[PDB]
Amino acid sequence: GSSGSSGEFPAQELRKYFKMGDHVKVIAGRFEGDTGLIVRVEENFVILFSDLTMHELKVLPRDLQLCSE
Repeated sequence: GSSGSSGEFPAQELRKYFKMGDHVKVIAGRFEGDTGLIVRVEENFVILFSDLTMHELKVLPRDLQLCSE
């Protein structure tokens, strides 16, 4: 295919559970006010890739919140 945003995703699974590929924001924690995408998830915390610092932020799912959901 050519350059674009919409991809062959015939499966639209909308789940609150922060999953990889989904965007999440930071409401609390040491990064309150930061947002990014989910690159890694763990039973303890969730690692999201920041778009500002271009790094990997480690925060708990209790201080994060999805954007699309």
